[PDB]
Amino acid sequence: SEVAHRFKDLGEENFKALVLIAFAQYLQQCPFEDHVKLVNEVTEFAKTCVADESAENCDKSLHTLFGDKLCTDCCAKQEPERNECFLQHKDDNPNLPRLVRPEVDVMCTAFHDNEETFLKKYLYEIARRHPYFYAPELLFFAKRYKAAFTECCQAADKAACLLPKLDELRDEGKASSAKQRLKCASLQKFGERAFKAWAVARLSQRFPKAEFAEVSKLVTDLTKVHTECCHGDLLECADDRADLAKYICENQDSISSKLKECCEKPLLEKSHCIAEVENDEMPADLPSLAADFVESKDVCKNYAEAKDVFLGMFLYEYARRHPDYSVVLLLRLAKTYETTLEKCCAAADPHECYAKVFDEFKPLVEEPQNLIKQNCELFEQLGEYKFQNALLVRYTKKVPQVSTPTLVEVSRNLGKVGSKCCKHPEAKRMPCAEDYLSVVLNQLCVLHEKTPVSDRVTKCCTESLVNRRPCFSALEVDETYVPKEFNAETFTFHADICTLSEKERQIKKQTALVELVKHKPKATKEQLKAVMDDFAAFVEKCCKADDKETCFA
Ligand SMILES: N[C@@H](Cc1cc(I)c(Oc2cc(I)c(O)c(I)c2)c(I)c1)C(=O)O
Ligand SMILES: N[C@@H](Cc1cc(I)c(Oc2cc(I)c(O)c(I)c2)c(I)c1)C(=O)O
Ligand SMILES: N[C@@H](Cc1cc(I)c(Oc2cc(I)c(O)c(I)c2)c(I)c1)C(=O)O
Ligand SMILES: N[C@@H](Cc1cc(I)c(Oc2cc(I)c(O)c(I)c2)c(I)c1)C(=O)O
Repeated sequence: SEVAHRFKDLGEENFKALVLIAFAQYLQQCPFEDHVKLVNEVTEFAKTCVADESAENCDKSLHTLFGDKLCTDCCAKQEPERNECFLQHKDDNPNLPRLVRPEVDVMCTAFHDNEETFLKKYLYEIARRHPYFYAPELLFFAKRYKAAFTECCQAADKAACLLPKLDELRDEGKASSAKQRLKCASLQKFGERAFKAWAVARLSQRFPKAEFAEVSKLVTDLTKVHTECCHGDLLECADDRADLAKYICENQDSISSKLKECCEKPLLEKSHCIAEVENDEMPADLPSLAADFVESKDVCKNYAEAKDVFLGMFLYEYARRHPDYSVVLLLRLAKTYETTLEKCCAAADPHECYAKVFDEFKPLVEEPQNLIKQNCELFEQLGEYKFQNALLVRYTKKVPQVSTPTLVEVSRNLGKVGSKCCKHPEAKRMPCAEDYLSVVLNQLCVLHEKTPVSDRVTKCCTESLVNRRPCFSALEVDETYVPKEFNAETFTFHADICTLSEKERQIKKQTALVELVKHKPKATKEQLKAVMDDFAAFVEKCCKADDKETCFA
């Protein structure tokens, strides 16, 4: 039996949580109650299989079981086509209601009146809005979410204790989702081979002292864990994630010094911990890379006898000595290395042909460096809000066909690079910036994939996982774009508009700015400020009031 094996390892609590998440991700539109029913049914059925390893239907596969239940065009089919159906029907932007939170004491009352149905509610909502959310990590946020309500609903003030914590979680939860969406995207659209180079390059940075073989073993287990979680096999994903966490801590000494504090904590915590660990200290005198990848006379021989192992060696060796290069950059270097060998090892005298492969890197290393230097200087010179606005105008012209809400969302997140990275030293800026930029653009890419409207976004998105950022950066203002005429329905007055927060106000104003740019693409930074300021003054006066709606009329 498979259901039992899992129930035993994950324990009932997690098992119920994971199954609930699994369904909420497969059916983002079904009510909360209905899902619980399906869970409990599945949960009981497994307990029998825990007692009777030979009971009825315990020989099934998690997919068939979960499949059948969810079925009480996709269902009219069978395993595995039937599963690939639900996976293929996951929505990255469901038409689901805005997730607002009632009055503090309101939530607090229900957190007590029923603590379980409260958490399942959380997991339910989060899973359904982020159909790819890393299940194991969700269990982490769930416990931290719980901790909040148990400590904050029992204090002098609550909306000063709780809320602040509910803010940080939503944010951290939004980054975790985006971060995991890129991993799923990498596996699916580009294959695991692509994901393996990625994890190899990154773990080698985190763990410079680990010998290549250890990094391989970790990349392997890691690829398995993420494949499962991205494929909807949550129960096994969690189980495998825990085994991996256990392996890491045991061999901790041959991996990284930073794992010490991580390893001493409860399962959920140390897994999250291991995932966020700082790079270990890099070893001192490491032989020059050239010696074995350029000067050696067996380069071409090793490339043929074992390309996969050799290129891996290359990535591993280059990454471990470059914690200052973004993962995507190291992959571009890896790729150039491969291209230069593929051609060189056929020509007359290979050694001469690829003797200058490092020279071809310089160009690829500086392009990222400069861009990061410029927008950090710009950042300081404008502040986050002003900074996002400049990106907003820049990107709106590159891809004017993209819908307003998306452009605002994406631009804002691209704008956060500035505050999130620039406060770091050059040495740590590029990996922070470029790897973060890659996550945001994946958002653009996945949202855009639903209802495509720009072949320029499509090309940059599907052409190469590694060049996306440079691809978007290179884009010139789209001239084939025809000015979007004035609607006005966009600015229909609404009472809320006058009692908004700073966050809210900036968002409307950025929405207004995109519409402005989509309307007059040939505008100047100067005349855009003019139209904005006047319109900002207009809304400010009309909010002064009297018969407001008459004012905005
Ligand atoms: N900035 C990147 C770099 C990074 C990627 C991976 I791949 C990784 O290996 C794990 C191991 C476990 I265990 C997890 O639960 C997860 I998620 C990732 C680690 I460490 C760091 C990121 O954090 O995505
Ligand atoms: N006034 C500067 C010009 C400049 C404007 C922007 I807006 C900017 O920000 C981005 C961020 C990303 I991410 C991109 O892909 C691109 I293209 C531009 C940067 I850096 C520089 C000068 O003349 O030096
Ligand atoms: N139609 C929306 C409400 C809405 C009204 C206005 I008037 C508006 O336009 C601006 C322009 C600037 I410039 C501002 O600083 C601000 I605040 C609002 C926007 I965007 C939205 C609804 O019904 O939901
Ligand atoms: N008389 C014009 C109509 C017109 C109305 C507005 I109100 C306006 O100003 C803004 C300000 C912002 I801020 C926007 O995002 C947008 I779209 C338009 C402009 I320019 C033109 C005609 O019919 O030709």
